[PDB]
Amino acid sequence: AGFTDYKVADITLAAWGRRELIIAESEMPALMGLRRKYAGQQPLKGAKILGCIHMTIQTGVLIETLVALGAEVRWSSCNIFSTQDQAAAAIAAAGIPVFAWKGETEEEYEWCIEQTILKDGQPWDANMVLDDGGDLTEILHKKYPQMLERIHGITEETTTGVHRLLDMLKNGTLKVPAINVNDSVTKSKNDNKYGCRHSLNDAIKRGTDHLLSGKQALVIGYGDVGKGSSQSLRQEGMIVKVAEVDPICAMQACMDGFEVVSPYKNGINDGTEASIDAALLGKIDLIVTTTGNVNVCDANMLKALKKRAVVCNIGHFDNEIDTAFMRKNWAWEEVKPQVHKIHRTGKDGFDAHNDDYLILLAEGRLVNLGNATGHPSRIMDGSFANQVLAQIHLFEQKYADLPAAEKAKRLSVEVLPKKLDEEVALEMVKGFGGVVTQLTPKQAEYIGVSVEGPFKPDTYRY
Amino acid sequence: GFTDYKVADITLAAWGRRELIIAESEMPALMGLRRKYAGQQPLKGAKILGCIHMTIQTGVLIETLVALGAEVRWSSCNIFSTQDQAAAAIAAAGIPVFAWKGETEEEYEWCIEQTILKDGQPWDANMVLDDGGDLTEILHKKYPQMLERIHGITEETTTGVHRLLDMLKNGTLKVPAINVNDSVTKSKNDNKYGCRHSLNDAIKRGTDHLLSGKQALVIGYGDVGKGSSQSLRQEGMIVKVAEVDPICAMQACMDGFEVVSPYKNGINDGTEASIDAALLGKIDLIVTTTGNVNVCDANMLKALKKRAVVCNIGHFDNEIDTAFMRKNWAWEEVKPQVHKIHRTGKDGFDAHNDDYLILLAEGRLVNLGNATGHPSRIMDGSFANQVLAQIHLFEQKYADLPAAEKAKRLSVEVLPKKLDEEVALEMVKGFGGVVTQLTPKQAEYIGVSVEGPFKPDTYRY
Amino acid sequence: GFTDYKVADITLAAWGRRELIIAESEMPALMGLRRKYAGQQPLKGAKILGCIHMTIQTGVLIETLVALGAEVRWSSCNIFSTQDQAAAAIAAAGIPVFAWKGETEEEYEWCIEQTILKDGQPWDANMVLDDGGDLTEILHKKYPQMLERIHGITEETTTGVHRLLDMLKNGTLKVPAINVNDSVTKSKNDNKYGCRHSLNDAIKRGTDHLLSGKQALVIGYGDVGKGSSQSLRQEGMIVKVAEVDPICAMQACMDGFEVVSPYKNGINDGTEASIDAALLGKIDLIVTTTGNVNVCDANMLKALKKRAVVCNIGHFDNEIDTAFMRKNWAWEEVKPQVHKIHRTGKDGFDAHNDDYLILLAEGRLVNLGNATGHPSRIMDGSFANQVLAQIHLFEQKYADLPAAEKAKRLSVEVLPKKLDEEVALEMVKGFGGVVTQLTPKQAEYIGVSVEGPFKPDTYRY
Amino acid sequence: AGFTDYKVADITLAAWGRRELIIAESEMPALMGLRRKYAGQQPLKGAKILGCIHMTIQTGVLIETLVALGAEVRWSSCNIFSTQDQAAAAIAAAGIPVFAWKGETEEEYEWCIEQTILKDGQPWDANMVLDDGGDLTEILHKKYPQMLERIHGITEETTTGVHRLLDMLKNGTLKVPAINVNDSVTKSKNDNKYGCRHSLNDAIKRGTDHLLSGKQALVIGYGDVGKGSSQSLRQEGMIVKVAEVDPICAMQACMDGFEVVSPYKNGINDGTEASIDAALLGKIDLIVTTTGNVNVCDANMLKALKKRAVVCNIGHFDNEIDTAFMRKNWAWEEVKPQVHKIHRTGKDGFDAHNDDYLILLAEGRLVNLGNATGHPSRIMDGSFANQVLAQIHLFEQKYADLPAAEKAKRLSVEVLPKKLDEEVALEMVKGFGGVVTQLTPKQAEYIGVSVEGPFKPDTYRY
Ligand SMILES: NC(=O)c1ccc[n+]([C@@H]2O[C@H](COP(=O)([O-])OP(=O)(O)OC[C@H]3O[C@@H](n4cnc5c(N)ncnc54)[C@H](O)[C@@H]3O)[C@@H](O)[C@H]2O)c1
Ligand SMILES: NC(=O)c1ccc[n+]([C@@H]2O[C@H](COP(=O)([O-])OP(=O)(O)OC[C@H]3O[C@@H](n4cnc5c(N)ncnc54)[C@H](O)[C@@H]3O)[C@@H](O)[C@H]2O)c1
Ligand SMILES: NC(=O)c1ccc[n+]([C@@H]2O[C@H](COP(=O)([O-])OP(=O)(O)OC[C@H]3O[C@@H](n4cnc5c(N)ncnc54)[C@H](O)[C@@H]3O)[C@@H](O)[C@H]2O)c1
Ligand SMILES: NC(=O)c1ccc[n+]([C@@H]2O[C@H](COP(=O)([O-])OP(=O)(O)OC[C@H]3O[C@@H](n4cnc5c(N)ncnc54)[C@H](O)[C@@H]3O)[C@@H](O)[C@H]2O)c1
Ligand SMILES: Nc1ncnc2[nH]cnc12
Ligand SMILES: Nc1ncnc2[nH]cnc12
Ligand SMILES: [K+]
Ligand SMILES: [K+]
Ligand SMILES: [K+]
Ligand SMILES: [K+]
Repeated sequence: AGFTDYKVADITLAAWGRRELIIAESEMPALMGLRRKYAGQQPLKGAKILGCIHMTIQTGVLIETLVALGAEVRWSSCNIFSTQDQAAAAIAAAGIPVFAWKGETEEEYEWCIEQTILKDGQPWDANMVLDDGGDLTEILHKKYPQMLERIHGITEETTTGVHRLLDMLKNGTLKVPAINVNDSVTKSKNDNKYGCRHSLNDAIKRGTDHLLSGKQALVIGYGDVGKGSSQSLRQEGMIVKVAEVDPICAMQACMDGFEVVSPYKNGINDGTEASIDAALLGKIDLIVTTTGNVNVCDANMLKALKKRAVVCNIGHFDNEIDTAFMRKNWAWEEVKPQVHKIHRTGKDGFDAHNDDYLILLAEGRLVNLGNATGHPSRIMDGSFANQVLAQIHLFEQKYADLPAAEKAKRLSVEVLPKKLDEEVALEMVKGFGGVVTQLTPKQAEYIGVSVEGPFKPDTYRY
Repeated sequence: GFTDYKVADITLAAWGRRELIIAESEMPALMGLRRKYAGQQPLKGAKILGCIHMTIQTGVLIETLVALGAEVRWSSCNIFSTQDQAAAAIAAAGIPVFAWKGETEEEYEWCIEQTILKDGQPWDANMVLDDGGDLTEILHKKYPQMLERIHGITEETTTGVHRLLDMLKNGTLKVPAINVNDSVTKSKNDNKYGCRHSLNDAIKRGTDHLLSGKQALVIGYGDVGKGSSQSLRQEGMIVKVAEVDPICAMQACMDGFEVVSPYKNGINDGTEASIDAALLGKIDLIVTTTGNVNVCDANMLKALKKRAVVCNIGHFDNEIDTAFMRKNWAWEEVKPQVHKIHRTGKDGFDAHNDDYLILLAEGRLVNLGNATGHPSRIMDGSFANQVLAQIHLFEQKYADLPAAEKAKRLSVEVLPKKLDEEVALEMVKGFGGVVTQLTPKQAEYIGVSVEGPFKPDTYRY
Repeated sequence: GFTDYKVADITLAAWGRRELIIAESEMPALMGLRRKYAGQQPLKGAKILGCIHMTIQTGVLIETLVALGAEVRWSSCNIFSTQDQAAAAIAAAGIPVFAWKGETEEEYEWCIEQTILKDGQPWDANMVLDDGGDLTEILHKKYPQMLERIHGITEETTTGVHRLLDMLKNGTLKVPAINVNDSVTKSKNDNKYGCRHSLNDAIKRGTDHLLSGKQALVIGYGDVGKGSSQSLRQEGMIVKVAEVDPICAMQACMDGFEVVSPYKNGINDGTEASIDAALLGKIDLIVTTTGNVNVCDANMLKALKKRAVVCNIGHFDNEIDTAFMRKNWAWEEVKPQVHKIHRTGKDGFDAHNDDYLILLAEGRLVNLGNATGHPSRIMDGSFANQVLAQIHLFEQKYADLPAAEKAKRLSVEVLPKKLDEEVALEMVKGFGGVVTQLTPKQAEYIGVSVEGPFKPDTYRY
Repeated sequence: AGFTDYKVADITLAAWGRRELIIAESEMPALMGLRRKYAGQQPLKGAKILGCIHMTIQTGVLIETLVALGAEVRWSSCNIFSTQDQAAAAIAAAGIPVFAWKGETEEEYEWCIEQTILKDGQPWDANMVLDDGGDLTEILHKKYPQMLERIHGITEETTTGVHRLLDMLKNGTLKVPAINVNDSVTKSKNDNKYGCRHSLNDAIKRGTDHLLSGKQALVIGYGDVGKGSSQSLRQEGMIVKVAEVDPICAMQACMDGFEVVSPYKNGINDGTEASIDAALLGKIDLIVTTTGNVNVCDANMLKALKKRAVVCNIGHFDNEIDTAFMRKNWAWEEVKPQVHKIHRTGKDGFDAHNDDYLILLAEGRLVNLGNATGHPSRIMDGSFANQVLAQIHLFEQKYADLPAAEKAKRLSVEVLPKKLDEEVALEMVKGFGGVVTQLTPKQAEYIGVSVEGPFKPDTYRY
């Protein structure tokens, strides 16, 4: 009845979104089990959550779980291209404030986040934060510090965001405790790796429809994202080469059957065109950045790439690729939304039949979400079940209600306990129809664990 | 006139030396340490008791320790894992070694004793290198006085670490230890990729069975289980995985394996009624990888498909209830370390009976028992860590410290990540890989030194 | 003032052209034919009726035929396979095209007729290019007099070749045909690797389902079934395979798949009792690849696991008993070409019902229906064969022969291996591959010319 | 006792060979199915078969199937390194003439074949031939042409052998008809491909125990043997490159995810050191030849290969590699049997710690049989069921007893009917527990086949 506290592309997409949410719920048994387990107790009654994460169908199931458990929320996306407009519409049609659409400008992106922070032109009385990448966290600390006085905690989704939290902690500028949701095993080693395996080749196919088999790829980075991305491309038949600065991750790449190369001669990046391995890059049909670092696909690399190579980024921020250089020097031809040919023949105009161009996906933004739908529901199930458990834990601790001196001992960045990590994993396994074996009492004693777990020491790397 | 050894055949020494020279070219991290530390002689004065599979790879480790100044006395940590040409060549170099392929249990104990004792009295050892904890246990239980002079233990494998931690928790650990297993250049190299190379290797040498198109069940999905599953799936087996750890089970699913339990609903009640007989009746090959007890039990063995292969790649053979098979069924040796177990009864067998199982290596570590274990280029990473761990604890001189200082240092620790990275770097250069160097701005951006360490200690890789 | 077409939206032409320019750079064999033959205009005077999926790739084929001198009039061979931006770009270039995504059956027939008729009278066509045989059937059945002026037919796909051979068997085929399907650079490229690329693509676009760790059933293991199985296995699915051909089933076993039948003892007696209910109750995804009829039947659909995905990648939708589902179950459209089928009955459904199946493209070709079919660099091979096939038959002028000569010339043949190899070499070069040249001595050693053909006609690759 | 008509390395190995034969019988259901189906009718009663094929355990089961169906045989191996001494001992212990052992010289190889041809110093009354590679066939035509007057046919196992038969037929020199067993689908696309997949990495591990993951391989050829060999290495994690002269096979290698390269610049082999791609070969850790051609790993390639590379051949004959050049110029150091280090520092003497060497396996002979045990029983089941069917067919045809005008009509090289190819496959599939579905009558009519098969036209390539 007259609900207007939202901003989306097209509200008439709600029915479509609701049909896909109903499907996603059946693909998300950990999250839906939390919804059924905690609905009666209402553990988030009184929670007012500021949320900033890609407004996908999967985020929708997260949002409605939080609400089902008693929370009120205000939501935005954490990327200008990652929203699914039918998902945003369905959330708005349910009476939940949401400000998100695919294809936002940077100005519109900032406006959307501020519409969650401000209700009727004044600070909302928020008391919790859910974030993916740290942009909302940064705005609260820099622009709305007084609002953090009443906030009990932050649950942070992704590697880059965790890094920004830890910098604030070391510098003494973090105002509230956080849970690092990224480093649950059912998050980092599920979402970060297997998610990109599913969705990297997905986005490249939808953007270009290029055959990948038999072609040459260079993947920059071999962390969790680089591992899944490399697998995404190798399993399609690409000849994949991997770059790394971390020798242990490079050792893994070698043992996984990849050739380890550097874009720079002897791996020495002195900033000149001369240090580029021109012969290597002139053979590369596809380069993918996965690092969370800055300028790992730089201007000289872009100048040396094989004609018509595809360039994309699947790390959190677009500065992994020197796109600024390309805007300033080369002419952009839009093929379709989030697909651009970049003509290296000059800046003023281009020949429509020019052969010397590069194809950039999503303007260098997260490519799995920009050109496809990101990770699949059954994978995000694990990530968003951790999110819900982390919101419950920090809300229940009530950090904001301690005295100055009690906050001081509680101000940290923590992960969830392994027992809960395992309980999330068990529901995911059951979702596949898997059957976990149960230790006998003598077997539990033999290896020194409790029959119900946890089954590994906190040092275990899986 | 050197005679302080016992091996199968000293005339194999020339063959062993030829393979050691090749293996040196496959082990650049370990050999890089040998060249790096030869001048300093950091192990001069060290007297190391060593108990680890007497392979060609262990041979390269041994000579590196000696080149760095150590004296050693050596035995194998398994009755079937020795390569007799490796043993012969080490003995022919004047290094005390007591090991041969095919030891009895009695002979296995004698071999360890012969390193502990020299000329009838306890050797003046001051260091221990162990794989599985058998030597560590014999020292604590039968020779406690010798631990008064020992500076530490460097332990190779998951099971051995578990035994250390249990001793520490119980106040019975007498000296400090380094957990060599949990270096990333060990656990996530040796344990996983080593078994990937050597599991299917050992099954082929033992049976020459085709694997593509057949059904396997891998019990466990830790590091060894992950690598063993891959060893079989890459050959084209249809692989199912069992686990008690739901996180490891999650990894198996996402890796494309069906996760199942030998027991209905995963509940083992000790009766035949709880066995999933339909599942096991379809399994051509079962591999145990757990470090646990009786994970392929008698009821499972009674239910396996006729002619299935049974093997264990965990450290100890009690993963399989072989004792039950010895008591109730008739064993027919096909050839060394390959037996048909005839389920028709105890007293003799029909040579053309079709109701048998094939057991490899009598349930002992099958990659080392029926083949040669992990390849040189993989063991390179494990044994470089071993050398760095021996240097660190020998230089700490725990045995000489006053009691209060001992109490500060009586623990089980891992090597620093910086050293893990330097090992990995030489491994990568061995493949011809080129690591990229961060620029100052890039190192500042992610908050690391250009030289590393590149990850926090929490990182799981 | 060009109006001789009908497409969804002419304003999509500019986008269509941008994707065509990219496709040209992905199709070197095809574009190579443009350059080699353009000066000689071998298709001058050719008037080609074309019926094949109106994709971007088909657009490059069309413009190659035109660049070599032909006139054409085109329709799609499937109601869902058209890319509307490709048909718009062809129309805007002045070429008669009648095709859009989401045709009805009536509209499908109307579109084909618009190519046969120009200004209400039969077009003066003298060549036919077909994919599935629908246009060929209509000509033989409804416009026989037109075949008196046609020099031949070039047929793209296995199902259409079968229908040509039935006519040749019966003596009702009026003009000769080239079987384009059985070129190696078609069958073992398009049929296999094409579905490998585009099956998991279409399933992801339609459902966004995770595939890793779930159970799939692929009916059939010919070229399409081989590629489809790989499309799913490489994603981490556990794939089971059904076959009626023991040789193809043997290959599935060796490729690492479990071969199963939907029916007990493999006997399909048409009763529920025949269905392996435990098997069907485990299956998350079933894909039909056979070119046969009712290989995913009513009893199988009734037994499928709740929320299973059902799709067909064979040419015709009768592989799946969708008529049963239309008559008995209620259909809920998720989005275009994605329907939930509620097994609770016909009279409505509960929006939160859990007992449903997901059908893609209403049982039509799923790679073209829910995605964009094969990628350009694969269709390069297929369509370079098409072009050469068209020249081959057109230059032979069957229609100008007397009846006695036609009888000797009537046939269904494949292109000579030499042309097959020439196409293949251009495909290899597009990957940057370098083929090695035989020395004279080596050529003589194996009994071939340095220029090929390199294999006898019996070779299977 | 009394029986002395054989020559093997060590007769005391018979009991061990018998045990492995009993195991292999359970791995070979197609072959043991033929044994049980035809034992009663004794279709080979009166046949006297000269056999020349690798004296492995799998060949033992073939030999005893022929005898069980009524034949007498005299047997030798078709390679100096491929015999399993325990299989040879078991056959001799069963009273079957066999002349074979591992590690024959070239002279002993010729002697062994001659011992099958001659019994008691005069030609045996042979009337059938089973061959693998055509050596025995060539000796009969050249040195014992009168014996062919009594012989009803030849069943030839392998690609090279079939090639030699077709050239004799084209020249009018083939004296008896033959069955090309190689080109059954249950042979060529099972044995030649999947057999090398199983046995190539097997042999390299037994010989060197080298890690293969992360290393660079060059496979020369991509026919059936090259396809299986490339997969054998790739599945281990090797970075595999493929060379071919046939562009269709090259196209398959690209689509299968391999980079297609040539050892020669632009693929032009002009016999000069300048034509070698030294940068490419200086990066190769392992080269495998699979072609059935001559000198495809030549002297100039050998000179350019990375130090300590492994060199082996899995084609039928050793002249795929220029071992003669290596014998003439470099010093060979035997590591152990069938494993030699080839020191490129000179011909006379070597430094025991020299680093500039190559590792050659099996002296360039068939490496899977030389350094391991060849194909596994369950694969050879297909090959050898075809051999039994082919022997029965040609023996029952009785070519040597036909009138001249009938002889002329039947003097050819043929394959078995597709119906028998399918029947062999069915028993293989059942051996895995596979279940083949039966067409309904309607379905059979729809695709134009009989419910019983054959299911494909003879043009079908699978
Ligand atoms: N798109 C997605 O769906 C998604 C999902 C999860 C994470 N991410 C983002 O992707 C990025 C990577 O996350 P992660 O979990 O993989 O982090 P990670 O720390 O596990 O891996 C990143 C790797 O990049 C390497 N690297 C850094 N600088 C390099 C350089 N100059 N050249 C080569 N390699 C270099 C590091 O050594 C490290 O191994 C982060 O921004 C993260 O937030 C994206
Ligand atoms: N053969 C070799 O070369 C080799 C090499 C390294 C380690 N190992 C040995 O292999 C064993 C495994 O070592 P790891 O590093 O993989 O240890 P790990 O802890 O990583 O893996 C063992 C796994 O077994 C699982 N498990 C335990 N009981 C089970 C049961 N009843 N059913 C199913 N799964 C069960 C545990 O959950 C765990 O994930 C140890 O004995 C180790 O010493 C052998
Ligand atoms: N969608 C595409 O992109 C595409 C591409 C090429 C061909 N096709 C079509 O796909 C179909 C298959 O083509 P193909 O080249 O693989 O033909 P094919 O003859 O090589 O394979 C079909 C297989 O199905 C098997 N089969 C038949 N009936 C069966 C049954 N009842 N149960 C199980 N298996 C059964 C046959 O044994 C045969 O091996 C044809 O309709 C063809 O036109 C589609
Ligand atoms: N070792 C085994 O167990 C085994 C098994 C079967 C066959 N073989 C033998 O292996 C050989 C290959 O048999 P196949 O069935 O694969 O034959 P094939 O005809 O199918 O393949 C041989 C390939 O080598 C290629 N080739 C020829 N000369 C070349 C050159 N100079 N450079 C690169 N490629 C070149 C050809 O184009 C061809 O594709 C034959 O000698 C055969 O008898 C061995
Ligand atoms: N589908 C998705 N929804 C939300 N966050 C994501 N991150 C990656 N994929 C995602
Ligand atoms: N094991 C084997 N026995 C006989 N011939 C073979 N050819 C290849 N492998 C073989
Ligand atoms: K998604
Ligand atoms: K080894
Ligand atoms: K396409
Ligand atoms: K064998």
